[PDB]
Amino acid sequence: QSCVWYGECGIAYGDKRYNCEYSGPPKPLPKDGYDLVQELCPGFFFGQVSLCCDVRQLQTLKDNLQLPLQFLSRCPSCFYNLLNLFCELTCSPRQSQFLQVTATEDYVDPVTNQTKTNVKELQYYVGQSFANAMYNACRDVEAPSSNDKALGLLCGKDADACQATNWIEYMFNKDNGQAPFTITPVFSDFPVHGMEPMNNATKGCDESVDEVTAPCSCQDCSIVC
Ligand SMILES: *[C@@H]1O[C@H](CO)[C@@H](O[C@@H]2O[C@H](CO)[C@@H](O)[C@H](O)[C@H]2NC(C)=O)[C@H](O)[C@H]1NC(C)=O
Ligand SMILES: *[C@@H]1O[C@H](CO)[C@@H](O)[C@H](O)[C@H]1NC(C)=O
Repeated sequence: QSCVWYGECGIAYGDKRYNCEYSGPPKPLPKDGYDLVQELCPGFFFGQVSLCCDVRQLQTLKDNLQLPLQFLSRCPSCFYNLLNLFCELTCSPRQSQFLQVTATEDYVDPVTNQTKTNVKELQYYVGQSFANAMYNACRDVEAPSSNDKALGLLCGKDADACQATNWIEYMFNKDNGQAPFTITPVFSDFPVHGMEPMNNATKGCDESVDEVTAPCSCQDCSIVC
């Protein structure tokens, strides 16, 4: 297994950071991060918890997920696939199979003056079926106390223009003021020049995420009506 990054490096803009380039194997997560990994990415919470992310990155992921939560929290299945998209990107011990760094710049440690490397941009190979299922689970979610679709607030365009691939492209575009750096998505259910797209299992809005979480309401999910 191999990583493309590990830990945070320099400022991109505002309070947002690039991650540090790293091409070695994943590393067992410190125990002080177990609460975060359980909350955000429980699928990775087993064995040595060897990941391509550190505690800082998990904390940042939690902070960065606030706005999707703002609009999608009422449909746990919809939010769950979105979390997994970000969990795989952030932490997967097999990152190198589906991420390709495309731009870097040097990072200088202000005290030690040792040089590290900011990952400025990368390409993310995302399963076509994954992306379609993620959209499918979220497409009927209403903005809370409204009759408009939640995706019209997370897609950089009205819901009638929002589609699976342009939703993911928008969320990953730093021009949105939220994403710390741009990720360029490539959608395929098939390998591409040796890259194996991320095609994790997904949950529909008519399914329970787990034993303690119900399916989404009829209001947010036309299947259950
Ligand atoms: C993406 O899918 C993989 C494959 O199903 C998940 O990795 C498994 O996670 C389960 C649950 O903890 C473990 O029992 C397995 O041992 C894992 N399998 C392998 C081959 O790694 C992974 O959890 C999913 N990612 C996320 C973010 O949930
Ligand atoms: C998702 O796809 C299913 C068919 O697999 C369909 O019944 C449903 O209309 C779609 N939308 C939602 C919100 O689940």
